[PDB]
Amino acid sequence: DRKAPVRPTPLDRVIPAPASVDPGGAPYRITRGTHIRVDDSREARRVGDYLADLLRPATGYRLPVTAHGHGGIRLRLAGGPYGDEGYRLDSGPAGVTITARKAAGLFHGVQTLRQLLPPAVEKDSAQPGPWLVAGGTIEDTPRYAWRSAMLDVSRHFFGVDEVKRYIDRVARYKYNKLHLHLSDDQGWRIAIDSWPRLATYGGSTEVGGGPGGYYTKAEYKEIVRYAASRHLEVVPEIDMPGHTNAALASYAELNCDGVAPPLYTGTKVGFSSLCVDKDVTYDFVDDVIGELAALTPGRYLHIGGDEAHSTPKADFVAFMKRVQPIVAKYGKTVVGWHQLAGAEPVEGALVQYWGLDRTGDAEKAEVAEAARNGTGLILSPADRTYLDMKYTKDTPLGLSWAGYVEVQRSYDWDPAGYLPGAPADAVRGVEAPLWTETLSDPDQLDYMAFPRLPGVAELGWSPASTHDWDTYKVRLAAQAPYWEAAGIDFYRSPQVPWT
Ligand SMILES: CC(=O)N[C@H]1NC[C@H](CO)[C@H](O)[C@@H]1O
Ligand SMILES: [Cl-]
Ligand SMILES: [Cl-]
Ligand SMILES: [Cl-]
Repeated sequence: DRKAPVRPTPLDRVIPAPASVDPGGAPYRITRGTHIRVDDSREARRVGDYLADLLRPATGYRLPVTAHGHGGIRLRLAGGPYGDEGYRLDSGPAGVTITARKAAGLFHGVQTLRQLLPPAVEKDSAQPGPWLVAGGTIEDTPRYAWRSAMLDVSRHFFGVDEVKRYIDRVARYKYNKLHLHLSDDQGWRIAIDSWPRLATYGGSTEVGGGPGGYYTKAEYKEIVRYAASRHLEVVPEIDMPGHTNAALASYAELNCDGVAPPLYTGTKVGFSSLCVDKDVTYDFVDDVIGELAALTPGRYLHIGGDEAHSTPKADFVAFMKRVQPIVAKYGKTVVGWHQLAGAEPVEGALVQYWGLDRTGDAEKAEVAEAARNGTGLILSPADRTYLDMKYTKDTPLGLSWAGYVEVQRSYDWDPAGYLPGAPADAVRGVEAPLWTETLSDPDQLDYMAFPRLPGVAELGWSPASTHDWDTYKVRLAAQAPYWEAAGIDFYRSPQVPWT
């Protein structure tokens, strides 16, 4: 009875692990006449409609969303110790009630509810159920405010619908930020009016050659809107001064020798660089950041800064000193890979650490020092949360430069005491980046993202006290029937006792 269990799954069997789980009493059972009661507000009805849409296919039930009556499933906004993202979920014969201070909290409560329901809930056709929800109370709040997932649409382009699909994959685990790597050596993916060739030429191909693609301003706005409806703040990234071949290939003038390099379709990194000693370089950067900021309602703008190996150290520092202010000029908070820690991060900046266990102490120290100086830290170790990294030497996709990363390694660590000497209060959260040098279709993205994706979400959300591999692997194993029913391919790691 893997697909439709006789009894409801345990109230605590969800990922991320909730801050507090108090099981008790009889469960709730959704029946054909169940109504979804919401507050008389746009934001409330929005979450209600979202929930109804998730349940209607598998249940076949009408599930009307109303602001009147005493519905079996109630979403209510009220005061409480749940912050901007927390919630309380009560379940019993009298119904299921999700209470929160804001819509994001109700939304997160819904993500928990879909895991309490049986795997059959993932089907597209009416199923017998039973639609049971374990009885008891869950009180849940997040540990970190920065819980993100990154998708690389530069190495291989993924259209709006494919990005929406990935957004739905991450929404399941309460991630709240979506980092989009919009430009790199193999492609420029956002239309810039002031420099039309970036998209038309720079986005004309991708890794492996052939058609590439890019988002028009309208398409980008739609991705941001969809992400927002899934409570994901979009953090766009235009990498500089390295990983800029797509731009360089589009405009000869940006190159130090005034010659446009060919479009790049390989899989190497570190060979490209904007010309730091040219004035046009800064006009270009200002134009791009300005246009991108205009399309970004979110608070952050990622300028990259990684692997600028063709940029002399002194030029890299000079470049970052000149460009960081441009982000603030357009009203945003700058974010950069941790290499920025070596180029005097501006006040309010955040750096994304992608180092490894083996990283030299001097490098770790530079980042820890930035943290001491007030720079926020986003942790995404390449040998921990890089979803493109192979599980073992036999993984058919992905890379291996950072060694192998099985499920336990990806999960078994504590963000608070990870980077030696770094103040715990400087850690803003975590991120799970999915690079696409080796991935060209949605199914391949799933195979590399799952089952490690839920684990990184837990590190960002759950209390340190709930962290434990032996018990976590059981909660992860329980996801198998849900993913199978949902058509989500995943690596069946031998470290996990799959249900
Ligand atoms: C910050 C960063 O990660 N830069 C590069 N490092 C290796 C990756 C592959 O695992 C991608 O090539 C990525 O663009
Ligand atoms: Cl999904
Ligand atoms: Cl090459
Ligand atoms: Cl390389």
